[PDB]
Amino acid sequence: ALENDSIAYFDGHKDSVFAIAQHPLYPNIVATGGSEGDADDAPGKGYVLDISATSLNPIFEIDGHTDSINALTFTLPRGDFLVSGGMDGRMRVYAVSVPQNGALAQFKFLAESQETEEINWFAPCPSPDHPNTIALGASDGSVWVFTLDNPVQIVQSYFLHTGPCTAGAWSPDGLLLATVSEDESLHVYDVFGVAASKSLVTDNGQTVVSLTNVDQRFAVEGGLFSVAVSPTGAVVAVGGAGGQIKIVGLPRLSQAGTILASLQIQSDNIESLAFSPSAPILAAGSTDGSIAVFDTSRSFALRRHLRGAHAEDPVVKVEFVKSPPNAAMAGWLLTSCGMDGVVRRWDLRGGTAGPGTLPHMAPSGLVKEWKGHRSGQEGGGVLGFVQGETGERIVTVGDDAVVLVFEAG
Repeated sequence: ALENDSIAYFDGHKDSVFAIAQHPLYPNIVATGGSEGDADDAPGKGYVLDISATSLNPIFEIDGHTDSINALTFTLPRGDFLVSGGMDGRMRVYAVSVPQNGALAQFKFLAESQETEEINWFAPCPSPDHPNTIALGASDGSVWVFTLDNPVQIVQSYFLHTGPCTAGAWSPDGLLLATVSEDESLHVYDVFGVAASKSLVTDNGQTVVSLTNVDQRFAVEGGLFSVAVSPTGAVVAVGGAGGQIKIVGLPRLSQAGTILASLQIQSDNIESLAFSPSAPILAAGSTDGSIAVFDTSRSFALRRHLRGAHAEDPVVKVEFVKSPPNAAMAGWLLTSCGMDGVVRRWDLRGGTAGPGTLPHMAPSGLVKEWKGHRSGQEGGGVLGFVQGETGERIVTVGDDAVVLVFEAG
């Protein structure tokens, strides 16, 4: 008799659902992908759902993965493609057509490739200058940038990390790509060569910032697991073992590699980092169950330490609502999910603020929670979510092989 706040669900996955992606123009279109079983020959499987529809029927199926789907993304700016990335290293590219008569979206397979042996993440490039460009990071530490137009061309392939590449994030202008590794390194790639023409690259010609375990003010023993770039592109934050966060300077493209701040409020891996798009704050989710919030214009002074945000289960993902219905809350509303099987939303306006960081206004500031997934101890936990522009509909993917739809309103 678990509480269940879902307004819809999808139970077509046979095992853990690792990945979710939302169409950038049509938030009702969502793709989910994961594992079909734990037997070592179990294949991967993906679905596309239309959430405008209690038990959802998919409008498309992603087949061809011989191992778990680890990553999914629609391309920016308009979702012309859908890409899936597997534990098998397979990258499958689909053309996406969304008829203007309101009929079902169509998906056509274009090509499969296998540049790496295992894909850890995708990130679409936000540059308006380079549409339909995507980056991925792999288990061999390599980072690949592709452009889709054989629709696939290679923009770059990087081999600087020596251990698994755990996360990547683009700068807002989409000219820089920051990636981190278990081997404790951070590299920020000059993907389209702009920084090099301005004489802003390191001696390896490829990055604007390269920091490794030999850099003593930087090295995070145990590795890095998360990365985020500030809305101005001025700094990158990296999160790692033992609750450590490092703030590093980026060059202005329109100084670099300096450690501007080191943070260690939390006690275990920083798995998720997010800069607020419009408030001077940085949120960090930890494996220890807490979320911490820092004031970016006050040397990252601590604003609030939300202990037990997800009890003592890992905080898996934090993400700011881009355009909440209450415009006064823009930049201050945070959504999080955890291995406790719960999704939560937080009002971050409170805490210890200071000059320039006041709003024009179990832990505090909880606005709402959504239950339905099993908890981690019962084979559940929320592995990811999307929430569109307004945060009014939340779609989750769970370790318990379920996809749930929640509503905020």
